Amino acid sequence: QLTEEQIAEFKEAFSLYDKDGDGTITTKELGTVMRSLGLNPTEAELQDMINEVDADGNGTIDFPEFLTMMARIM
Ligand SMILES: [Ca+2]
Ligand SMILES: [Ca+2]
Repeated sequence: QLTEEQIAEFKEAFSLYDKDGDGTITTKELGTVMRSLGLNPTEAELQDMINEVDADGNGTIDFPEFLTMMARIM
């Protein structure tokens, strides 16, 4: 049962990571969110996190890939 409200909240969450609005999440953008949680990862640690959900091999996180991260934390 997929609603427009569901889609809107997912969009809101993606947008919190994708600050510059170009549709992909970079290590810089991931780092800003993790440091706000209280963590302090290195650049390489941030790339190992992307590598985990990077289903198309392009090095950064896109919308469907972000959706699988959300599915795992729920
Ligand atoms: Ca971006
Ligand atoms: Ca990707």
